[PDB]
Amino acid sequence: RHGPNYNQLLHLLNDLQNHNSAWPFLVPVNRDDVADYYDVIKEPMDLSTMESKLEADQYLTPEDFIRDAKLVFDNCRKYNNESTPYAKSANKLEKFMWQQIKAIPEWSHLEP
Repeated sequence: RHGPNYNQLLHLLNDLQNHNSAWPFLVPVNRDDVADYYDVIKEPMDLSTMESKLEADQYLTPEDFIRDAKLVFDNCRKYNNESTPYAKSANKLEKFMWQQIKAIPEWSHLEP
């Protein structure tokens, strides 16, 4: 049923969700708690939404998956100031994501 990249993409998403820096990114921001978030961030993304999209076969290539992961990290660095804790968390999680990708032989063509 799923395409050839599904197992490694689920492995990567599992790695992301289990990383110690991932907590701020596990679920969508709640507008009831952060009133201006969806005025600032036009294309929101989070790891639970990525999980649902992966299940629905929206990621055919690692490139499709990485584009959504980049939204997670870039949105966080747009909303939060440089050098603040959440910007640092986004930097740490993105760096970890790329360490994991570089370890997958079939994904050697990919680069940040």
